[PDB]
Amino acid sequence: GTSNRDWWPNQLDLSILHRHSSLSDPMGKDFNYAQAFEKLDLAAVKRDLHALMTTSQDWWPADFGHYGGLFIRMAWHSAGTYRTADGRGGAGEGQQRFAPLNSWPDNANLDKARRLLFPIKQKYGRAISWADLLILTGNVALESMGFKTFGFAGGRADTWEPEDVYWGSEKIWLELSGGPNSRYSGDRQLENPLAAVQMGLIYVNPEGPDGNPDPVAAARDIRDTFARMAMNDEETVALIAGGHTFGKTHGAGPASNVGAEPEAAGIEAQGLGWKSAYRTGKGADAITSGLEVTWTTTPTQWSHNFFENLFGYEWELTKSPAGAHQWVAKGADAVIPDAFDPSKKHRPTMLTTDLSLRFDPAYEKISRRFHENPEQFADAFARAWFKLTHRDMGPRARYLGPEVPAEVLLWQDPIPAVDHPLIDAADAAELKAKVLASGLTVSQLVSTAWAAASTFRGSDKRGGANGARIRLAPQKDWEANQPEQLAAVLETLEAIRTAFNGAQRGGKQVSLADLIVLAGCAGVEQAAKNAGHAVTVPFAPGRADASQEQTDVESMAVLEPVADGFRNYLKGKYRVPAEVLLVDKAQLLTLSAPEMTVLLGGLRVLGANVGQSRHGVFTAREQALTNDFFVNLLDMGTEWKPTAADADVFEGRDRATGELKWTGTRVDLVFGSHSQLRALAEVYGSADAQEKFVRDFVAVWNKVMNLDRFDLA
Amino acid sequence: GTSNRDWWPNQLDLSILHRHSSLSDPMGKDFNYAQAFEKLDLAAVKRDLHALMTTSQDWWPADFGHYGGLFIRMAWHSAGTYRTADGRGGAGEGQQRFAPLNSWPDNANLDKARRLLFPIKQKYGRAISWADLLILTGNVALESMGFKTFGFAGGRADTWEPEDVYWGSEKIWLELSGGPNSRYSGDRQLENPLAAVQMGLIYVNPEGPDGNPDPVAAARDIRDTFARMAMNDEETVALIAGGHTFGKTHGAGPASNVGAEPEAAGIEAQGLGWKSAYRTGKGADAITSGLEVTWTTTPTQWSHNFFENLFGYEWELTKSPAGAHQWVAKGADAVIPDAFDPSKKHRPTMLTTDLSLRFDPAYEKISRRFHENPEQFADAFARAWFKLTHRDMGPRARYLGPEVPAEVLLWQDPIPAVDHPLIDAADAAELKAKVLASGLTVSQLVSTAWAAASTFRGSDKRGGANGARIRLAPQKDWEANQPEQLAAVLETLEAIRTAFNGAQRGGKQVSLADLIVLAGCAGVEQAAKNAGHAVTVPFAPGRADASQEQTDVESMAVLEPVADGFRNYLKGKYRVPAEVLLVDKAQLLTLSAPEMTVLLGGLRVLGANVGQSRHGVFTAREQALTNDFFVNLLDMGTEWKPTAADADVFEGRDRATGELKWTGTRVDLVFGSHSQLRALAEVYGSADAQEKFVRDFVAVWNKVMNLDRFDLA
Ligand code: HEM
Ligand code: HEM
Ligand code: NA
Ligand code: NA
Repeated sequence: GTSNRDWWPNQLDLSILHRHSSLSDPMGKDFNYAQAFEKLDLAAVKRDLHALMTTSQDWWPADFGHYGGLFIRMAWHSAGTYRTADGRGGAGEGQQRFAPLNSWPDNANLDKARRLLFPIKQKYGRAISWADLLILTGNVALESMGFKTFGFAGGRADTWEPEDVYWGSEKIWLELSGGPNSRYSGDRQLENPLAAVQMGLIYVNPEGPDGNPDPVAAARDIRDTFARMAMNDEETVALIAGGHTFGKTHGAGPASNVGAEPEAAGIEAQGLGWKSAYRTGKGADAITSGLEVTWTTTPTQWSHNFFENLFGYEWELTKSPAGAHQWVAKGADAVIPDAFDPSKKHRPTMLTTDLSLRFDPAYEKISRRFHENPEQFADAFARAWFKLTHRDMGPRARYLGPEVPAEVLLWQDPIPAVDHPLIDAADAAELKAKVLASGLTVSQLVSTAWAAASTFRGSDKRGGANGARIRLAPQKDWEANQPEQLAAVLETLEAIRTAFNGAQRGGKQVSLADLIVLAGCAGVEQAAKNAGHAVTVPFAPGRADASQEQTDVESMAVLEPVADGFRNYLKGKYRVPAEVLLVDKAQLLTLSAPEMTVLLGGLRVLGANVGQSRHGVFTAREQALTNDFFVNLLDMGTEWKPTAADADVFEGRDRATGELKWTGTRVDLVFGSHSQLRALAEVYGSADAQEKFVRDFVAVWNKVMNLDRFDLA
Repeated sequence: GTSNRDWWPNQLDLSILHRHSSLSDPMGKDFNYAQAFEKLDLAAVKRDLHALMTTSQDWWPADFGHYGGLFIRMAWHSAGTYRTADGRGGAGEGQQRFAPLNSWPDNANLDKARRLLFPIKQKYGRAISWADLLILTGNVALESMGFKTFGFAGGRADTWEPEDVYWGSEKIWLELSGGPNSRYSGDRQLENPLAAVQMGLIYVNPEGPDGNPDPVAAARDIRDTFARMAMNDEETVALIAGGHTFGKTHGAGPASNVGAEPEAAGIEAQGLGWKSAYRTGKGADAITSGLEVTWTTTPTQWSHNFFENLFGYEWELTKSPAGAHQWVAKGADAVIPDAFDPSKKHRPTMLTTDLSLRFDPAYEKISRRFHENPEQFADAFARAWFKLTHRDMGPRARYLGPEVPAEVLLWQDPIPAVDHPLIDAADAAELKAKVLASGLTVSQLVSTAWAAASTFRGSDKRGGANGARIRLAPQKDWEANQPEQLAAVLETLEAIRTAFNGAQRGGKQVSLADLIVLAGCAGVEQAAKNAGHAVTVPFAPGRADASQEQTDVESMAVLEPVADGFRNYLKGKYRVPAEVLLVDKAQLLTLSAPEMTVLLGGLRVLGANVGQSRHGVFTAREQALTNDFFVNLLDMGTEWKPTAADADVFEGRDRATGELKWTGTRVDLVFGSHSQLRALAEVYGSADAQEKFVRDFVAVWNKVMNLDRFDLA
């Protein structure tokens, strides 16, 4: 059947904003996963997992009699999709069980790993999410094999449909770079927001870049892709060597024996895929990646044998039985055990990317340190494994259960505890009036609270107004935040704060994070008052202020808005049209299309634009909260054309006289062009809509102000 | 960006079931359009529409100074997409304002028509939907030009995204027949459920079939497409001649002058399209279809001139200025007015399809009668226009406002009014006990109520259990309904009913329609008891019994389920896979994916399959309401394979011994294969889910039993 996407493949896609409806969710609307998990007997789940590790099923026999390696790979691929550029991917939604990730070639045979866990999932039911279970199973694998983990937090609620993620534009799985849809340009520059080298890989190609078995060149791709997943050199070497202490790869025969991936398989396969025609199709005959490497002499026990082998042999380029490039130890004895036959042993083997840890000069230094000091290795791996598996979970207030590590880590963007009474409703009213009497304008108040709260992204639950990080580096100097104006507003608010807190007894005080949001609330109330409407904007205290020393400046860079349609801002010239970037930002904000539309229309007439641009400011009563944006955009008396100077700026002229009335960008005019957005604009631009517009605007403002408030969850 | 659809283009699409969520809807979840409409000053709206008719706008000047013909076309296109095969399309959701219909070639320049209406839409706001407005505007056009309409009902709630409809498989707009995705096969057989001859047409090609200007062959296409929109010969001739009493076509220059359709136009076009480079682009220079025909000597006044011209001249084949085939009256004088120049007149002209009304022998007779008896023409057209514009609105209980016609019409599937006391809860308990004491089984009770209720479709709100039409022709003889079993159940229920009604005082009685539903309820209650659960099923009385003479047998044929996955039924071999048909049916039933899943699982264990088929009956306790379907489907101890006899039937055998345990169809096994469906099955097949399964099943059972209960709305 031909679809709208077929006919108009470049039109903007609003359905990304309408996922995750209560319709698609089988749980009740009252289901609260955290409440279910907090009653789970986590110790009993772990005992069942521990038993499973050595309880081989004949339809996918356990290598060495132990599933630990397979489950550690499963948990590392679950977390491994994560990109710091947008926070999308990672383990936090259990997305490995849905398309497309369930069928990526790098996830081959993890369908078998997830199937092994269904009996446990079935026993415990809604009290443990798939998303938590995947991670927990990798921790229990590690523990079962003698490795002491750093801890574990539950709280990843399950999802029920695939996430909308840009994974690249290639139309061929595993396409080598340089094709018509190349994700590389320039001197091997990977396009943002991607974090893998080929479509359907986790990070890099285990043979080498585009299959070229050079460990030095492979190291460049390892470093780049791992940096794009928020991991530095130490963390990288710890993770790779740590993982490859366990288990083996599977390449016993030619890959042409392996059938359809799960989404393409027949119905009788009941959710599994890569059925193999080679010998038994499993166990000793398994084919997953096509490589056939076993790294250590004890694949089912933690050791420091990865580095002993890496450094204690010289390495020779060879081929697996599937034809893939891999390496074998020169002159070595057969000291590695076979996975099924106790009478067979094998020579040490390595992947090209393993040898990167010895041949790249910066990795070599760390690998050597870890080789000489395996206690340092164990500690770095444990910390990195925790970070890997929790990086998308958001603030530590979301972490559940009895194994949460107490140590506060800088990557968590930590918020200090609140240890004093909070302001009440009367205090909030007094502080709003003080803010308004200071002479700060609606535009200043709204702009500053917008800037603070709108760093949030639901993809990894980073950002938001909690922390008052807007006053710190690097946020205070981001161009979108209008540094000189921001500094003047923050100075006035800090004076208000000092005076209020100095007057209290009993230790009550207000944080600057709370006052920034409260001040934005006073601005919106004042704009409504300027329009003739008395409203109260809701406000919930309890935010705290983080220090510079608790803020990783380099990690914060990815939260910089380089495109923020809500402030009609674009930092420079992109390939993707600005309206597509607006929709992307609304998705990260967790907004629907109606929420996006109301919010943008109001912000324009409040004076939220960066630099006080007139683009889209379709009103003659700026700083009054009215539906004027919609009424004027919809006025057929105005004709619009692109300017000669700039095809992305439009002039609106009176159709009859030619007089200039307005200017706008693509982000403004999309609301009058897109057939779904225009239909929303019509509702708010109708003669009966002023009350509705104000109410809906206040509701979406308060939603944005509270996005990171998992302390009130 | 590559999407799951790109990778796996034949996968099933569940997002059709989660459309129309409260997320995409700008109105609050409590908004009730019926209540808004009932307060609308409909008389004021009509006055504004009357004024608009002759208020010409310079950007799309009114032909003959009067927009009436353009608006009649606009309303007839809004209604004209309707297909009786599935009830999809029609005017009832205002879908002409969204993709793809806003940009269909046959809808060219109706974007102008809808834009002219925005000021009225703006003024009245939420109190009149677009969908009602398009139809009311067509009514007012007719009345303004001297034609008295049969009536009008409001109540068509607006929708906020495109409907998921199969419009065909062609990838080229307007593709002629016989291509790689031909909608025709055999002797000009149109594929169900399509009701138009080419992609992006309303019904037929105005030049003739595939552009061949043969009026006799065109008549065959007219008759077939109109029948597939629920219109017979009389209604068809009345509609065509009636419409073509007004206005004109537009084909002033070559079609190569017309630019992009609205969904392809640039952002500056602000929602309009088909911008023309021919002369002024508009008015006298307009190009819409490419034809240039004006039918009558008074295009802005109702007249009997259509048939005078059709019969009073002989016709010669000619070309419009765009090169399209049309007809001109041989030897006629220049009697037709020009739309813009008072000094110009034109000869009478006709479309091929107009000439069909004279040259097809069965139409000719009707046309002549209308020519000779113009009052019969006026009456037929009035009634057909009402039917055209209301055929998708459902039961008369949904009709709102002060212009609703009192006359009850056969195509409304009318239900008699209830004029007696209804049964109360004590009566309901006594009747359930009687049903259970009669010896009717769970399987019999559930199957019969399912058969009665599940004819409903939300596309045109036809069908459902109200009316007890399951006892009448043709429902009582449908193969899916198991005619011999149905007859035995109905005979026992009618004897129960006769005995209850014969014992009452006052006028209290129970309809058979209510008793069928009630008896189904007692079945479900008994099945829960068989499983150890104490469950009360909600029941609402008030259904009435329709007569045979109130049940048009030919119109009822389209509700026949030829595929019903809920009863594992397929009437024959189709090209579309059965699991796609299941999803299609769930959409017509208004079900979400979780509802479809829970419903199907329960029906299988209750014995609702046609012919007592064992396929999907994954339980050892049939007629007990348990989650066994899910627990057994998910058991990895069973391996599944297609049979040699039949690739659509699957055997599930013990993995270790090979012993046969179950058989299933595609509909059954999709729940274990599709990655989304399997995620829902896992919830219900978990150890903690039995009570949830029961309660969710009772909820969705009750939902289906009430689909058509617009008397309680
Ligand atoms: C440069 C990064 C990496 C590359 C290129 C890579 C490559 C691979 C490949 C090709 C396999 C074989 C799949 C199969 O044929 O069964 C695999 C196995 C595995 N990897 Fe990695 N890997 C990477 C990093 C990691 C990380 C970070 C960890 C975990 C901390 C991990 C843990 C494992 C384990 C445990 C296995 C064994 C699976 C089994 O026993 O079934 N690897 N690796
Ligand atoms: C065989 C069925 C029909 C065919 C092929 C058809 C074809 C068309 C065509 C090609 C146009 C010209 C579009 C343009 O260039 O502006 C048109 C105009 C129109 N049709 Fe039809 N028609 C059909 C039935 C109907 C019916 C059922 C109605 C209404 C009851 C209707 C009412 C009109 C009106 C009022 C116009 C004039 C528009 C104007 O004045 O702007 N027609 N028809
Ligand atoms: Na994420
Ligand atoms: Na419909």
